[PDB]
Amino acid sequence: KHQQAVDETLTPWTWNNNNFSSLKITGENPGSFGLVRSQNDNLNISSVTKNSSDDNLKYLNAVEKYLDGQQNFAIRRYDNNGRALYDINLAKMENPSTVQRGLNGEPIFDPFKGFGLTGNAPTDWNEIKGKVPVEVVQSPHSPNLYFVLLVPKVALEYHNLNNQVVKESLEVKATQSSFNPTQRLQKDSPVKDSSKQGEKLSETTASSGMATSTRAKALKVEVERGSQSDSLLKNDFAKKPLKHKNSSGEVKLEAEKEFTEAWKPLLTTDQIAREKGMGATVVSFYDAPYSENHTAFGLVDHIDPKKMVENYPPSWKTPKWNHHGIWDYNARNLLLQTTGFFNPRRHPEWFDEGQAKADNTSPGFKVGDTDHKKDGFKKNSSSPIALPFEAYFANIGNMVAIGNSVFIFGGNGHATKMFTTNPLSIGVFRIKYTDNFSKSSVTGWPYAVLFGGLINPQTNGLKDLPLGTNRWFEYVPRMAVSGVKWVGNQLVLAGTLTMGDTATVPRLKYDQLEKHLNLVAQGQGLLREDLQIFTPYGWANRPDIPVGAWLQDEMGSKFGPHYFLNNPDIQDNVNNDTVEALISSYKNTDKLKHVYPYRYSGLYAWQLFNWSNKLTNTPLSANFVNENSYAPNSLFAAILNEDLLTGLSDKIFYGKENEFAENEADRFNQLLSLNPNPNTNWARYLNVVQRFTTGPNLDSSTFDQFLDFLPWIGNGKPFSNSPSASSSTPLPTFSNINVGVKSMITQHLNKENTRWVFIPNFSPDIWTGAGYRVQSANQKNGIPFEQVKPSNNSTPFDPNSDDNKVTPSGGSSKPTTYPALPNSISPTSDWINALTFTNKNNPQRNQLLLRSLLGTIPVLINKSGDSNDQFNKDSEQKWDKTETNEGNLPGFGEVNGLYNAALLHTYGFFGTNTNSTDPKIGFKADSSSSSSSTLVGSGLNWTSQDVGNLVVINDTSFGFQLGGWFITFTDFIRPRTGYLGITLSSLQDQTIIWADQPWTSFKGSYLDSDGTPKSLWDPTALKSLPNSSTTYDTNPTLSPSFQLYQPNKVKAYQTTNTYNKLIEPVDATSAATNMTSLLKLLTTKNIKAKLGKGTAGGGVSQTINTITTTGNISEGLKEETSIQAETLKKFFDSKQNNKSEIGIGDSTFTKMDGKLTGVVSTPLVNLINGQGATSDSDTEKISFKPGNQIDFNRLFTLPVTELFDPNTMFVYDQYVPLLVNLPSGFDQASIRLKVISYSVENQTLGVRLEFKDPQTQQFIPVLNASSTGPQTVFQPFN
Repeated sequence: KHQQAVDETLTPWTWNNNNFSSLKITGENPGSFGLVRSQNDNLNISSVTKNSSDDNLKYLNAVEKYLDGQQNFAIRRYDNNGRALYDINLAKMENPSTVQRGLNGEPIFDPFKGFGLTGNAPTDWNEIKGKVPVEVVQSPHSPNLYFVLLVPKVALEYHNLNNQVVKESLEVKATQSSFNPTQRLQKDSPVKDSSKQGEKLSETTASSGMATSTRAKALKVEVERGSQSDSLLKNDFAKKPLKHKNSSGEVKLEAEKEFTEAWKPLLTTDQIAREKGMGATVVSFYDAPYSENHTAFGLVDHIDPKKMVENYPPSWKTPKWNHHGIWDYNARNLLLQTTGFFNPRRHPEWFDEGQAKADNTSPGFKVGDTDHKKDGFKKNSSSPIALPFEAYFANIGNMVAIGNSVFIFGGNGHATKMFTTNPLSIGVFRIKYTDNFSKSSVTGWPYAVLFGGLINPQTNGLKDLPLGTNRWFEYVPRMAVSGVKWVGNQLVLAGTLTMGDTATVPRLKYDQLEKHLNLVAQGQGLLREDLQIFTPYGWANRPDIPVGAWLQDEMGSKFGPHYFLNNPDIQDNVNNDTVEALISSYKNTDKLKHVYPYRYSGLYAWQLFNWSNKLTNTPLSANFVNENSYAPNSLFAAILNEDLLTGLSDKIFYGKENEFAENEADRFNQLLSLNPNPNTNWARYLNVVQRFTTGPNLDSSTFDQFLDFLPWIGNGKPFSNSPSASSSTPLPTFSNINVGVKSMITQHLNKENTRWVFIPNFSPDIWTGAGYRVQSANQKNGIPFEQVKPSNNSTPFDPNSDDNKVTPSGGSSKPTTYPALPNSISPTSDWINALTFTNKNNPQRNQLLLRSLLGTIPVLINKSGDSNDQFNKDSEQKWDKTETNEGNLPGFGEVNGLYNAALLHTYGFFGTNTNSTDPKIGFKADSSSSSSSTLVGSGLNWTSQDVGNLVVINDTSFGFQLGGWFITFTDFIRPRTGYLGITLSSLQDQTIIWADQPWTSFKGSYLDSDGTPKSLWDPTALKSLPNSSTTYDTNPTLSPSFQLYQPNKVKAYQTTNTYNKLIEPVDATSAATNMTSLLKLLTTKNIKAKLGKGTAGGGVSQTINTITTTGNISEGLKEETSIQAETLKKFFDSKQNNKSEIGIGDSTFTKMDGKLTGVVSTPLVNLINGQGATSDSDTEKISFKPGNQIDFNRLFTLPVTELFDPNTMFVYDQYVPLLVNLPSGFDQASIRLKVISYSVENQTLGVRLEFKDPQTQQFIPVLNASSTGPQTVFQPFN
């Protein structure tokens, strides 16, 4: 009854969620603990029915019971050669036993007899026997100790569960009517309420003072507590003089009406908590392979989701709200935007009742009361952040043993990921084992608290990324964990991270909602696009202006100094006289704040800089955290603090400082930074991140030059388009260098970044890029104010009007406006000395890098490909006329920070790049008619969750498979200066690159014996899309990369002075009707078709050959002749034929026969599945001397202790040839005999034969030493 004899029907496999296939067992008894599975099919989970009656849980238990009788799993133990020894299958173990311990808790063990067994099965055996082992980790200090990760059989078959139980968040109704993306979207802008105009903010009365002006006085925001239990004496922030459009029923966000067939998680956090079998379990076990009783159980601990949820910030109990409170609530609410910092509507995966609470109602604070001064008071909530099935299992995987603790960092979330869901690891789980691992304690800490100490100096690449938080942890980082590994002596956590929300940071002017549909949908939670969409016309000058100040200038005529359509040209100067009169004239107090009449405004960069959760030099510094990203939008690797992780307490105690104010009066005088009270401990968790990386070690404009240098996986063509002829030759997508015209440097705008003390040995002259604004071809050194916003009733803004002028004490009334403004306001604008005019930003640059490697950056489409809607490049695209409409720069609706036409060219949408016959797909900036456009995908289906397992390459480098690219971090551990610090190896198998679910061909990455990292690919294992409904329908098809891009509609572009002013849109709610042709291409398959792809390998992909000098871009970083960004563009261009020299290249491939399921890795070998494990040729001549052949007299008569060095525990060099048979003329020094056990009394000498491996000069066990193993006992004729 060899209960755990190797079952040949089982074969290795890799779990999708973590990419574990085998654990490399180190130490005295090396080998591997590899996952192993039954490969029976014809399972129909369809057989298990749901009789409406009882619930999801009732259905699940039934599925697990079904699968219990169908599927089979174990973890088999392999010897150092790769040969299987024993299986250990929990379901088929009849008599499982816990290990016997001492009084100290130390297990009872003899190296030969094995473990002492209690004969009692481990705790909760009946629930846990049926669970599937998905990960094995070995204790570093304690020997024979290992840890198994168990998940329900259901967690595996998650995607195959009933369509009505496991569904997508995007409702697709069975209608063959017509496709309108905006149909689900709330697009009707708010209107003036009339009911109460007493809710409109008041001007200040009065106040010698030198400067004065006729400009409309500041608006006072007064807040006074008074003596009332439920009411405030004054509460101006609550004042809402606007209201939702009334279509005989309000145009507002209602979860009841909108989510009729609402997305809900498989199980609530409490269900997973209660139902022992439905959760992940970690079982501590013992293992000595060459011993008799070789397997024994230890400690069985269930990973309670409630243990993580307990340690969430108190901010998270009320996530439909934020520290800004009621002013921001009404403002977002009215603007048909999601409220809070983590709204169910945006991320329902984390809410127990999913989409059911997907609105702004009941935020935990009184809102919309009949009397506004009763608003903003703490009321009852029913919408906290939790950890449902979906998000929970996404956080199950990647476990590491550090000292007396075991940590679970989570997986890539693929186990529960749907096309419209983003389940991710919210934090770390830790089982703290005590008393020789006889006692345990389970706890969970969210990443948000562990990452609180994040500051710019920790990174060496892009700076000011939205990863900052505050006392109320409003930034909620989540991960698609690659792994946690030791890179040398440093603990690295890698994968992809969810940055702060950057694309919804700007806020619209209450009327501009229907013109800016794409942007509205991003705030609405409908368009799950994390990238910044460039639709700036409609933006309000500031996102922080309260509703009371929105109707000071309704007609617009006054250019409302308070609230107006964001335009950096009509912004005020920083001259003392301007500031003195418009700002310092009004002074804020204890009970008063002012809506200043100083004209503030700026583009993307500026809006983000002031209202995003940017990183600074101080932690918990973000006064503004807009929201959190939908999908992981950043590459991320971080050196963690082992001592903190192991040291930190289980329960984290927050203080009143982590809680939102109980009323708008307390809230009014909130200090952003508060000192933790001595009874709390929350503060101690903030600095677990010592350092971090986010990609290559480049910043701002310099970074863009690299973005171009890298190619697109689908094409093999770079974003640069630099290889060539003609003067109408394609321009780069990300760079500004040699694009447009070279403008001249002067006019530093704010923060007194003056200098001028040290002038460089060159002219710094900045290129405008594409979509620039020039006075004349001759005059390209600034733009006179005369190319001004002439907005209301075509009556231009007059800069010298009484209100737009200030006069100091003495006279001569001068205007507040600027005389000249920068030569670009396009998405590709990069003005170093004009933040307010810059659109290009690091938060976008970061996303763009991840997204260019995933190759999923969207393109704006005007003309489809169809016979009557074409784009003839030769005629409609003039690369030299970027200044005009012939440059086809949208200037509205495109991805911010890039030139759409160059991206389209790169993608081969128009041109020979992808299709040999020009697909003629593009954007025509038309001077004859109103333009109707929509963003579309590239045609690739890679997601930012397509994160493979972590591979340590050496004591200073590591990497992982991110989509089709294998990224390696060379300059993270010991960062070499002048080196870029990234190596990218692209996949070659096109059938995978373009595939519908491409990451389903991925079967893990592994570092090979040769030294290079390799990745398993199996295109036969590519999962096809859900089902060919009808013939194959007639509407949109949800794919992993599928997005719900809304139509943008702009007026006809000008023939001359096109991008002098911002591009003006018009209503587009209706516009979908004619885009039938284009709207068709919102579905991946259709673009794949037009590009000549989709319809018609299998092996291992090795990375590019890198050397110590590889990555040395120092020559390109020199600021000798040109500014850093220019010198790098020149350098990259010179190195275009040898991209390999930098670290960019095509990963070489080796063909393999049959389906690849995983690898079995022992310190000696990596065998794909169980490829030919052979006996070691080096040791084949070494063997123990048979019992009879022993001398007996020589020092075996006298005590055993005399045969080995007590300090070292090795048999003295002299007796070694007495016990082992060696080939004639063998080096005695290349073999050793460790004493495993001895009995002076019983005259027994237990040994293990070790041999110095010729490759690594370490001793390996001579597995062929005995019939049993490298172990044997020597005893006199007994």
